Amino acid sequence: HMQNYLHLLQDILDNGSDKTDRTGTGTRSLFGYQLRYDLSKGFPLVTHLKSIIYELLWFLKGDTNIKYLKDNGVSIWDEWADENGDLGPVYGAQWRSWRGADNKVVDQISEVIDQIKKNPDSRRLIVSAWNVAEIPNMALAPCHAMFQFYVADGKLSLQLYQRSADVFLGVPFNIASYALLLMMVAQVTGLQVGDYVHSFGDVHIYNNHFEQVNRQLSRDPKPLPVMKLNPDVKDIFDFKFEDFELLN
Amino acid sequence: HMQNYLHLLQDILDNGSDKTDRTGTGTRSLFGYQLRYDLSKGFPLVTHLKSIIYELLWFLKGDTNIKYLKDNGVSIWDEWADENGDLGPVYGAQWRSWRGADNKVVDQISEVIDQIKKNPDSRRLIVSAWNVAEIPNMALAPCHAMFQFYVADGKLSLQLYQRSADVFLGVPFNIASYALLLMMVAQVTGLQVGDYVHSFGDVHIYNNHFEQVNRQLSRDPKPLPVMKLNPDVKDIFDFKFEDFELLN
Repeated sequence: HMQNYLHLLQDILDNGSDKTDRTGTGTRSLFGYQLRYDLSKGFPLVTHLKSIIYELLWFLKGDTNIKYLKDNGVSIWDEWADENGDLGPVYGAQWRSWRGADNKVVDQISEVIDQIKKNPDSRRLIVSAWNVAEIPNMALAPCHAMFQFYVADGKLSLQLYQRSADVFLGVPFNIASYALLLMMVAQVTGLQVGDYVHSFGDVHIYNNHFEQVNRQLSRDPKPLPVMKLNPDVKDIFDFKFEDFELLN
Repeated sequence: HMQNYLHLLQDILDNGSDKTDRTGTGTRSLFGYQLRYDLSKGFPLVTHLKSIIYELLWFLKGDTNIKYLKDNGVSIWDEWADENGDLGPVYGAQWRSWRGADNKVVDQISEVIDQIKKNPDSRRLIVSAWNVAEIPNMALAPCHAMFQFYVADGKLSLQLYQRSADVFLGVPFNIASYALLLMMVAQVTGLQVGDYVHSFGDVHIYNNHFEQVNRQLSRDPKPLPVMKLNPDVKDIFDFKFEDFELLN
């Protein structure tokens, strides 16, 4: 199942380096790690899905104001928005509207999907959120810095580079988010689903969570659920919340 | 030594997927891989160094015209330059002068070194070459898309994300280049050297090189050499070619 994720938890506990924030909050961390999941063998999520789905739909709309999330009962970005609900040019703005010099704007999602379809052997099927000149305008710097697709033998793969990860609290959500994006893009490009690859820079566990982590490490692993998408969706921008069902 | 690199070669040979370019040139490829080297155990380069060093010095100057390389006997970028020797805003221009909207320019090398020194626990010590809006002006899209530093227990680590790699012909050069950058930055920030981590998207071997790869796989491994830098260099922009000596 997700034994590789459990191995990452144990590695940080056994071998990670201890650090302390200015606020006195301790973490233990490693640097450089890689996980992968064959998505034909199940969806890599243990047990919430509503926040994952709406955040992805929000990204794909190009929206960086939290109103869409709040109107769908999703509060995960509330703490970072200004009084108008704005976050600055975070993920959605870079995915759909990367802003450069000379009024250049790039819809990276539309470009990369067109290239998967027309040039599947491309070795540069990349979307980046790390827009250096715009990061000071963002509520926070992108944790999910860039990702890359790959096509082989009719199967679409995706690799994420994540600069920093709370392995206990954040990584389960992070894995599910980009694995689901892979399933969505595979469907609308007519490909079967391949591997989801998750590469990490800093990986950390908070010292206050060591007890909870040790308990999850000793839990019996369950089978992975199955994620079923509405097969009628043929456009990456045409997904809706009810098009997703997680089973078993 | 570098058995992990040999394992990568064998994995592609055994399990990679075969593809054909428009020109009929075949490759075998995998997607998603990660290598790492503890740089205190030796420099990860088998046997050239002159091109590696001058290319890095060129990058750090912010130069994207090949004249500096040609004047130092280095021809590795000749095939991509225009008639004036220009490559457009490739690595050196993004490292030292990332161009965004509203006349925003960012010296990413100076920023990241200042942050290693002043904020070593930072989880966003990142340099990116993937300047989406400027890639059409480049002679080719960056193979080395971004990299990230990390500090723990007085040791500096670096991770590279490489979107595409010729594992037989290019990767030995690629590893040496960014491992050497780590040693240079560690020295001028007063830190000991930690791990070099190399993450890959597409990894490929050309079918025409299978015989050569199999022969290198059966070769007896030698000890790693030692890279010695002039300890008097305290500024990342103050290195010269004679400041490097590879020993043993």
